[PDB]
Amino acid sequence: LLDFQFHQNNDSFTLHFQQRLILTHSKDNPCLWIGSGIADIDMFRGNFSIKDKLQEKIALTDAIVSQSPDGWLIHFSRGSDISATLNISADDQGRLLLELQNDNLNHNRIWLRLAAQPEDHIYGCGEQFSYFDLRGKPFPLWTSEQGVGRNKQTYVTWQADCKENAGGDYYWTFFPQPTFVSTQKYYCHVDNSCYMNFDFSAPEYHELALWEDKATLRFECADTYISLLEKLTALLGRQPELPDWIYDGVTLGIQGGTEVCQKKLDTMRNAGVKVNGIWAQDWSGIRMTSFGKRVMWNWKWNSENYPQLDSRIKQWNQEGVQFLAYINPYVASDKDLCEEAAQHGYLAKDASGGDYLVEFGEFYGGVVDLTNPEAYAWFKEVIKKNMIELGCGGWMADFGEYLPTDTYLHNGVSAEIMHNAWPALWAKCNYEALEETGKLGEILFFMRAGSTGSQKYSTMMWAGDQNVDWSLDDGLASVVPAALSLAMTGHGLHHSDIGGYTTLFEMKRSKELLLRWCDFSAFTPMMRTHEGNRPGDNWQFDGDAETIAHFARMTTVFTTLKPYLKEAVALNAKSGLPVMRPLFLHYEDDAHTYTLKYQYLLGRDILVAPVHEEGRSDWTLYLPEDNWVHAWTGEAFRGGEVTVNAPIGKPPVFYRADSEWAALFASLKSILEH
Ligand SMILES: [Ca+2]
Repeated sequence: LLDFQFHQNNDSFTLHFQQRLILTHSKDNPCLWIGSGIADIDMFRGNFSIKDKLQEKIALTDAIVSQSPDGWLIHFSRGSDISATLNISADDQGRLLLELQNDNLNHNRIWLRLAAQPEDHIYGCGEQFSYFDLRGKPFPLWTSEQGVGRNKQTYVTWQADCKENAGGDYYWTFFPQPTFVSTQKYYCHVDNSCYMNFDFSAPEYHELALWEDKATLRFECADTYISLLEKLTALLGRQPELPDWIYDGVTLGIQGGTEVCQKKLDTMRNAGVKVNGIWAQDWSGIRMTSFGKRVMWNWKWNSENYPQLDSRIKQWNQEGVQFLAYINPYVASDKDLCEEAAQHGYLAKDASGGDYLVEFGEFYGGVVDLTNPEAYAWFKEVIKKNMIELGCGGWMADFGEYLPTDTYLHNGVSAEIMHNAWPALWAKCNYEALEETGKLGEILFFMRAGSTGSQKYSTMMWAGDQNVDWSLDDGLASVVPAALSLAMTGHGLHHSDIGGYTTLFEMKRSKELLLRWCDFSAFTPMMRTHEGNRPGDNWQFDGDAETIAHFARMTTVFTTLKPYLKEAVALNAKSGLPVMRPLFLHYEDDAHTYTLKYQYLLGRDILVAPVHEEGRSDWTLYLPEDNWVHAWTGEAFRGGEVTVNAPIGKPPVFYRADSEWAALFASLKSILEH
């Protein structure tokens, strides 16, 4: 059913869709307000402060129906100079389609309420780092820097705020998305890319605010969450299968040239670490600033830093070791590529008509205009010729979240609209470089920024910048909700920097933190380290023999899991069943599973609850009702809350005794105890 009942007498109605109550509207309780405002934006180098100067907000209490071909058309109004229309219909696959159009452009605000029940939980909205269940809070959806500390009640957040509004808050992300899942077992997806605010705080309704004069929303229902994700991914996209070599060990994050890479590779391999790769973000050079060292933003191998890299890649490849690089969608203004781009009008413009230059702290970057058809093809050629043809097995494809809101773009669309759409456009560029060279399934790139479409075009998500700390909102813990939220928004391939990244204000990565994070990432689809922004302040993967031996232990764990991970990843590609899974995908009747944030299922059969606090010798977690086996002792466990010993190297991990993979999981204890 698509069940729509109007009562013309008092301009009131309801809409059910497959029995779900979606809209209710009366004169005393409207579902639609329109109005106008002026965006008050201060960029803070991507740490956006974005507040409305609200001018009007008007409830449209009058409503008249008429019937169009595909379904119903409601003409909402309030007096004669204030109106909008809502078309209700079903699209080609049977999804409820809502099309809102305000009277005129000057009415650039919309507020739509959807009926809800008090008990409903809400998941998704892209990649969320403080909350997984969203119910109870509002969520602005504006891609930005993710924040350093992210909580106004922690010290580092206060310091970062003092410096460049860089502290952030609970909702800050580089991959927000106007898409969510309800426990009435539907999803809602909004097409628009304007600023939005999705407010899940009221018991009886969700309120969706859009900063635009029009809106399109789509909904679809299903009988299970698994089936709901199959259907969401059919709309948004499915990721490819990962290259077979991802499963063969850890990718070492290393800076300092060819020699330094070779040495550390040998140190780790000789101590029995399983190593599948080298990731070297300084492949293109180093820039010295007052603010510290940086990567040189010109996407061409620097043989003065990385002598004989061309030939050394071949040798590494012949020994089962890929080489991975770094690119982002800006080009340094003092260097070749930005020069070539200005000469062909490949850059975004400013108001004065010049080429837009972004200040990054003692250098500028030009903004490659991905809306310019021929700039897009040119930058794609840069990736082909300077990375793929060089023999790179992959790279970090960084940024996407800081298109400045006063750029002027070739397609003529406001930067206030293109800003949120930038990341998936950047993803597609990368994706098509691979497509056009036959390299899908063979080369792997990974991204932090995302948007609608990243579900198709980004081959892997990375959780971006965590602090080198144990905080909930920006530490090790914050990665879990990030993976689970994305899972619920149709992206099922997710990893993090082993040890975290952000080293500021006296934060330093300890040995303990590196090792705990190693334990976590051994139970995700990819292991990759990062030196951090200040390398010498942090404990590194080769810091001492015990550390090296720990990596040997845990990369053995990870490589043993290979064929199980590979099946999960095939299932992700085939039907949107994500690799890190909220517990309620398989335990739908267990109420306590809907509010978990910091544990997940890896595939169907492994439960993981990573230790996310300093100084722990045990850990408390939840097991749903099943026959569970603790991975390191073989101890049998039933459902319920449990506390287990959890020294480093023996993370809280449990497997299903009835699993067809059970013999592989029992081999972890067996292998490590001989
Ligand atoms: Ca952060």
